[PDB]
Amino acid sequence: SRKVILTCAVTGNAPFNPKHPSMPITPAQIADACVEAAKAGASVAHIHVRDPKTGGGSRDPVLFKEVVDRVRSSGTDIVLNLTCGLGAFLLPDPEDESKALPESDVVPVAERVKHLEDCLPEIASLDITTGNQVEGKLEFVYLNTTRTLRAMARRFQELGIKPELEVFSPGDILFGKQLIEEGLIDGVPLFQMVLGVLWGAPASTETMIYQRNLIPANAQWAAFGIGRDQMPMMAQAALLGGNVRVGLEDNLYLSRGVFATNGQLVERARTVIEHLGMSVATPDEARDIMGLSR
Amino acid sequence: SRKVILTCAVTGNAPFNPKHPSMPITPAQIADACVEAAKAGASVAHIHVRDPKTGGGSRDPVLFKEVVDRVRSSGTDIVLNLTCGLGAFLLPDPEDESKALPESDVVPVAERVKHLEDCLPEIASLDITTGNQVEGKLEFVYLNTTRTLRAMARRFQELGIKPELEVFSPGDILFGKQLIEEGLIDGVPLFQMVLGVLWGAPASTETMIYQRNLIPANAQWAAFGIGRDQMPMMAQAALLGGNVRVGLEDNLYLSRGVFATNGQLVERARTVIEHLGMSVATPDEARDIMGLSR
Amino acid sequence: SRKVILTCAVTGNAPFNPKHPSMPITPAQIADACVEAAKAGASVAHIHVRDPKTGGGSRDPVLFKEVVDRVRSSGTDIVLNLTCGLGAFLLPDPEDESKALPESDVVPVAERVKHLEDCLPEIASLDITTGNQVEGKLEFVYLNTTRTLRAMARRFQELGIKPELEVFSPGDILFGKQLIEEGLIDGVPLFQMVLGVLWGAPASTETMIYQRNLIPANAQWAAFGIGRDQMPMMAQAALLGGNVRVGLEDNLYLSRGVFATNGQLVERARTVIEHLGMSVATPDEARDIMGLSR
Amino acid sequence: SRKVILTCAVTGNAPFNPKHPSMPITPAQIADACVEAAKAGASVAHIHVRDPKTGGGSRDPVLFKEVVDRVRSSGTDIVLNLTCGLGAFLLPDPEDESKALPESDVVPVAERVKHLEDCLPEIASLDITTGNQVEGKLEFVYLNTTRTLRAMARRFQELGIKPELEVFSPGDILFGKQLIEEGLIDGVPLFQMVLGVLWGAPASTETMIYQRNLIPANAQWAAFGIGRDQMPMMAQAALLGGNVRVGLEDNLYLSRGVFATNGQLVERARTVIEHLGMSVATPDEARDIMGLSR
Ligand code: NI
Ligand code: NI
Ligand code: NI
Ligand code: NI
Repeated sequence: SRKVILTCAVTGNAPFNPKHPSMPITPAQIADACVEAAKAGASVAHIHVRDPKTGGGSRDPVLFKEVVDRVRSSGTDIVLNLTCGLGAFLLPDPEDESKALPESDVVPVAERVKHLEDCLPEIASLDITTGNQVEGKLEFVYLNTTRTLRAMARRFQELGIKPELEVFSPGDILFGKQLIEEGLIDGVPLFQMVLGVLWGAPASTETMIYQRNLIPANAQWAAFGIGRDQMPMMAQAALLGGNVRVGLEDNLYLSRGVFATNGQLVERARTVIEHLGMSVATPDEARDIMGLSR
Repeated sequence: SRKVILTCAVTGNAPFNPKHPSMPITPAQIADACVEAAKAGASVAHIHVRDPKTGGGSRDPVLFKEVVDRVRSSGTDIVLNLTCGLGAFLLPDPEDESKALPESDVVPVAERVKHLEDCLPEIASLDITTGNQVEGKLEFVYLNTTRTLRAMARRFQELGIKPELEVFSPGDILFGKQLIEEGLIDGVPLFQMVLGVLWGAPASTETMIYQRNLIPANAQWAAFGIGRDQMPMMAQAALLGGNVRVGLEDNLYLSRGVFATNGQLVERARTVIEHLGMSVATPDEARDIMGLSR
Repeated sequence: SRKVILTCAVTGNAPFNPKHPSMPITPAQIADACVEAAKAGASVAHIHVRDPKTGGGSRDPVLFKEVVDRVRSSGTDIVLNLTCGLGAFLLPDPEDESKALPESDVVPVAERVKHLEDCLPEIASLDITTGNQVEGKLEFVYLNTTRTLRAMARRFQELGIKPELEVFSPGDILFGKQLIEEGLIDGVPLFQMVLGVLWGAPASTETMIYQRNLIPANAQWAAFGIGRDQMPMMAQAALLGGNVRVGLEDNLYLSRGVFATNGQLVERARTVIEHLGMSVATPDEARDIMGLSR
Repeated sequence: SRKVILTCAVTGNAPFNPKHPSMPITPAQIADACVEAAKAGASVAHIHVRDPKTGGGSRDPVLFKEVVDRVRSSGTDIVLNLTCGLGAFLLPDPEDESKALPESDVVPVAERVKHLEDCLPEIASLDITTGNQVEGKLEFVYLNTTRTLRAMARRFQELGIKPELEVFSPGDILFGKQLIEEGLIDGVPLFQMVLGVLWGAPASTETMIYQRNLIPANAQWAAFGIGRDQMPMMAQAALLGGNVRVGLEDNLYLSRGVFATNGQLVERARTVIEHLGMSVATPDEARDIMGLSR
């Protein structure tokens, strides 16, 4: 019985759908969601913050600090994974694509890592890719130069934070391996396949097997899907020796037309994993697997 | 005996290595190389132009026109495939990555397609990707927004030119399929996998099989590799029902320490294809396969 | 939400382990187990009979008839799948392997199909293979000549019984396809991969994907595993578009050191399928999928 | 540049087609064919003998001895691989399949290995399978019990002969691995996939990749095909890190309607291997790769 690491991505930064009656928006709600996920058996909480007003995207370090302070004082333990995918948002000017439209948010390393400096989570997410992306109807470019990624990786090492290397393609996996080569990735490397995001690798078993075989043998890997692909990709990862992820960041629905809580999503995934003869890693078990000190 | 389409990529725009004693630099040399490839059995010639002085990169429409005029008046027929990968070259300013360094060459659609308007080749190459790339020691970003790609595709349709959709990932293949969906790709779609370029999909059999299975059934596909992977990837594509590509654009060497001509590379590939029980499409046969009018 | 056909293999003919306190031995117990499986949501019951005394192997048509009569009069409906793997049991004489030891049970078609004639189930299992096999510590040869298989297939057609073509290798799948070619397989063909039996194809995702791709597009397929592989292979089949099988024939344990009932195994599989966004076919739904008349 | 081991299977025991004007029939012709293959660059010769009259199947040890004596005294070196697939030929009596028809040739270990005792080749072929087989229009059963295979393996060890473990399925590969487990396979294990024989694994890239991944990492492996699949499977094996096989045993034709010599087949394969950037192992190089003493 392998112990499967389960991460709950509690809110994300995709647009708030106010028909969802319990979407975590405020830092208190987001912390509450981490605790709820923990109590349902989650190993790790993946955390974004939202504009506490509008439910819109935010990268305010003050908000991150409040979330971490709340979870840490909750009386419930869970490994914290803070998003660091922020500040890579490029909108080329159609009149001259050499130029970034003002709504772009492409910011330097020092600013990108400010929240990490303040909060010191065990893990932070790093999207090790540049590419054409889509969020809903919104088309943009994710701009993470290998130069910037190298600098980020180095900062994480310095801060004692383990990156979760988020990959959208085999090419991305190769670059992750290059980071490792270059001495920029400490201990047990962590890779996660983002599946079914446009214009990245699709959510299929074939994709998962192919990409898995490119990942270093000494690394831990995970894979996840979005919406209706969330549960299938979770089971498929478990079956292939990977770790897993669920949460409202990736899927709002328990079933067709029925909104989920984070806890419910965790409970469902846990049930599947157990029924398949495995179990879900406690936070401390996950730390041990990942070589994180207790 | 399937007829395999063989494209010879005669020069490219990678830096000129002057130890190579017959590198095609001038339009006359480049045309001569197309003819040499044709005579050796190539179906298609993939053409770049170089600064006739320096052997450096160029996208001068005047040079393209001279090459096409020369090949067309040579007395030898071959399908022409002009590069249109040009003008997507982004070098983010390290001091502010929202800004493009002056050495960047990111130009509008109308300028990108000028040479195509003048030369009217049967085929032109379109790199349907945005990503972190490497050429030698040089790291940069290829910036081809889906917006720009849609506009390009439309221009090709208008001009009666078939795009060769160059893909570096499964995600890229998905976007190609989206173009088809959107009515932006006429007739028989053409896909080609670029393998072993950093930070794209690697040159492996597994990569080729996986990506092939994402390509539409009604499409023609090719795959190629670079350097020592050129001949292996050619054979592997032939074996899997794909078309093939060789040439000095991709590999300078016939063998270890021995420089090749384009003709020699074509001859080698042709020999392999024939020995495997297949044959190399004549230009007219390739036109028929691709649904190009004669 | 695909409707997944779930077959419960209620007892089998592997040696009775009397530590299992509810193993179905008598025809009444075996019928009871079919009904229990149905009530838990099973689409189909796969039935063997046992020597009602000893719990040993049997192919007594009288026992088969009692089971079918009981299930059919139970007030609960389920599609019946009777084993017809019987009478192919060869034990070569070590002193002269051209000769069959007396303990062998290799019998003619007419005798093999007697129970089918009497019971007229909708489905019967046909092991379309000859090979070296292992049951526990017992090594033997399964002897099903293509000649015999052709004759069997023909008898099933005549009797209006759909064969479930049990396959242990890709070669076996090819022969199934040959049967179809030869007009010996009516309507929707049914294939099932037996995984992890020695010396057949192993229980891996890779095996399942590879073999699946050899199965005709118009066919229904299933895959199952033994013991600790039962639940993983069930989930993996569901994920890949196949149908599934559980039951005490294949696995005695709910968990480590804890014996299962057939109902419990069905319930577990059903829960997984539902959690993955699918559902389990009712008997009538399964009939419709398989093109069996109601 | 990997050194690829190339075996030439010079005649086999498939029915003599007398339209082939140079088919090796007599021991002198068969030896001559081994020498011809060697001179063209073959590493190994795979040898059967034929009834010197009729060109029909034979396992006469006297004939084997003459062939080996001739090759060894030829002045040309090549590794010898004698068939030991003989004596496993079962034709079940249709009137009672428990009984072997008189035309069957199922013989004991001691007789099966007589030629090996006399000739002491470096290698001998062992078909580690029982199954339904087809040769032309002839359907039969290959009967090699795991008991017999274990005894054979042991005899080879005693005689200092390396078995080439011939596999038709993944199940067969598993049993090969069991032999290794049991201490019945010395040094470097040798596996070869027989592809496209009915009713075994087909000649596809997918088959080769799948089966390759089941083979132990420390083992040498080969794969071959029949007829029109001979050259494709050779190239595909070379590309995947396997060794290769050609010869008149497997294919009579150089091209459509044109008969080949063994030398021509070797020359063609060698040319392909070299063009792909590899080379063909000399006999001594092949010995070194296989851990055979010189
Ligand atoms: Ni996130
Ligand atoms: Ni180019
Ligand atoms: Ni059964
Ligand atoms: Ni042979």
